[PDB]
Amino acid sequence: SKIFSKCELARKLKSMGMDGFHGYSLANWVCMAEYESNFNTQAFNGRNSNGSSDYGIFQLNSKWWCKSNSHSSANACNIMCSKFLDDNIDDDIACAKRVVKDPNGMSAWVAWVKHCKGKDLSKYLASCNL
Ligand SMILES: [Ca+2]
Repeated sequence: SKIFSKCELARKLKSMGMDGFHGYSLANWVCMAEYESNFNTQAFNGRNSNGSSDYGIFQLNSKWWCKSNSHSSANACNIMCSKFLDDNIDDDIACAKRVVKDPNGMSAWVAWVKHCKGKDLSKYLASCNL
């Protein structure tokens, strides 16, 4: 039952070199996690806009990013989706890095687009000790 708090997730992704990863700040990555999953490592959504399922803290779809069975999968991260439901987000970060490499950047995550892209996040982590 791993559920993160903003500042905890931040210190975490800040130690995985995410701050500025692909030109994206640390606040953006977190902001993304807050609205995609509410910082829940076990968050699940089985009726995505597509039709598959979104897994974990970053809600990685199973049609493009991880492998399952319900349907085929490019499984571009070469890892089973269930891994994204366990409490060590070490392997979810590695796959979220692959995602931002695609043409649409962090817009791959609709929630980040809805409540993060157009917002002023200069103080989003101000209360955090990093
Ligand atoms: Ca994991």
